[PDB]
Amino acid sequence: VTPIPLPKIDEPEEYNTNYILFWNHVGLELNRVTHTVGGPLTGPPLSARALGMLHLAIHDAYFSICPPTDFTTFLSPDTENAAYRLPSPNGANDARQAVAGAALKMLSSLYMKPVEQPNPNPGANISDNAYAQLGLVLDRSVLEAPGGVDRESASFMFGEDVADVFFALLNDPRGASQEGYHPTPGRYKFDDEPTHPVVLIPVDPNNPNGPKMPFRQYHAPFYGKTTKRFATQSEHFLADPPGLRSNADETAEYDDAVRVAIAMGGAQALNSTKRSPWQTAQGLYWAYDGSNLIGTPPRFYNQIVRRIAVTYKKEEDLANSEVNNADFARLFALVDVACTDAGIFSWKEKWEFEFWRPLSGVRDDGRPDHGDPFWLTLGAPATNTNDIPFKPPFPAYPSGHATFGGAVFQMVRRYYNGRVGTWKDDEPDNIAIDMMISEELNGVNRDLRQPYDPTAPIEDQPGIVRTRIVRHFDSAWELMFENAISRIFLGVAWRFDAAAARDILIPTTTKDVYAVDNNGATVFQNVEDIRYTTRGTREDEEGLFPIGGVPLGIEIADEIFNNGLKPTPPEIQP
Ligand code: VO4
Repeated sequence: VTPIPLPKIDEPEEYNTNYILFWNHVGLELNRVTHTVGGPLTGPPLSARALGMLHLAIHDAYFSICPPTDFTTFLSPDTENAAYRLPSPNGANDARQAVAGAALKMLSSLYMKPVEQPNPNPGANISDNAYAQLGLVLDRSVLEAPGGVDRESASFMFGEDVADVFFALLNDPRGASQEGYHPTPGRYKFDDEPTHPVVLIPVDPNNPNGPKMPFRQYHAPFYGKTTKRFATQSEHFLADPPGLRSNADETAEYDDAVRVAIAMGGAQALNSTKRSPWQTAQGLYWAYDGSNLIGTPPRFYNQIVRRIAVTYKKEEDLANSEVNNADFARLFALVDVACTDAGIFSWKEKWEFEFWRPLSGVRDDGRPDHGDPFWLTLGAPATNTNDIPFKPPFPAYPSGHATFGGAVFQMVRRYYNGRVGTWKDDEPDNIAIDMMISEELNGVNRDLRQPYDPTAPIEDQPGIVRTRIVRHFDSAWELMFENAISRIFLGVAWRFDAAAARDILIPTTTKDVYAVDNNGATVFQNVEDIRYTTRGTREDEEGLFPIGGVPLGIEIADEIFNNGLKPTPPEIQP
């Protein structure tokens, strides 16, 4: 089959001389390729789960052979419960081959055709071409692996065993099932996107030019409540969103939220849009909304973490350093597990409340002086395609991006505290990075004038090229903040989907109403002053709970970290 020409990644090629980074890279390649061909594990929550599984297998394969001192493996060889019993090396002492076996096994089990019956129903929707393209990636990775891959080594085979255990334990074949789900229309209720109410999909994935059929997609409505958590030691909840349940009386907040939504997230040319060109850039920068050759958010977070990892490594040698190998193996397991669980809980809460997206909220508001029945958002960028901006096929509260970011960056903060600088775990850090480029704005990717051609490199395809923007950030606190507000700029998130409006916006004399500048644009607090303290109530539970994605993510990362990356007790699994 003709291999898809993938655009070059903006990252020093030296990174991939390290085998932990290399295998992470392979996972990221599969992420973007599966989103280009429509293969398995697409979408935000499941793509995160795949990386968590990959790094958990790598983590245990490496630390079994090269025992850690300050912590232990995720699973142990002395577990009485077979499902949680980690294989023993028994002579295997080649960590490089152990990691290779684990990585190759896990990725193969995850992305290759589920010949073992699972092909029916679950996988019965992915074309053979999709599997073919994914296989190419895996195949050449074996050939590109630093130091080579010796499939005959005992160490390699051991790694495979490790992967088998994690796969059988954590894989959720029916994770993205939507069978039986249907929206419950009403005020504040999620329903089909007015801009993309239905889509025509081919009856046969293997014949994309043959007959189509109307399809209404709902992204993983049961995943969050039914799936097996990775390392969380409890269930996490958020305050009821403004307008619902115990907070149904929070009308001033909601009304002002509608106001901020129109001004900050509308289409570029609308007269009501007050968002600045720089804010528009911040919005697209963090997108990674499952586009061709780009993938989902977890991919970008890992790209950023890769830079942080190399920028703050203890030893200069990327290739031959056990200090670096252990550091990277540990960091990525923590980060990707935090990301996986953040995906589980953001999705659990998303479908729990089924809060509508700003587009529907503004349009269907119903009040002549509040809504705009013809409003349009900047929307999720339809990169490397000729389709128009959409909005993620799932509820708004909390923001998936915000939760993912909260988890990933709080983990990075907990991990590097006292090493890169010193800070209170709930206050701004100094983990700066520069030369950070998003593939949404890299001077290569673009908005095509015609349908994407997978046999030609993106550069040879007519379209409007995305401006290349090279960024520098002063801290993971900033990354966390900007990743969250980018969704407000795209018009896909309400302000409270990110965090409590009181913690991120500039207040006025009127309660629940926030400051705007001379030209109407919403004013945000300085990153250094932001503290996620404001909590709210839940109708179904006593106590105060976090508001928005960022606080939820922070909470998840702290818990996992504080427990040293320990499996979720099976007793508390769904
Ligand atoms: O994925 V989002 O909920 O941030 O649109």
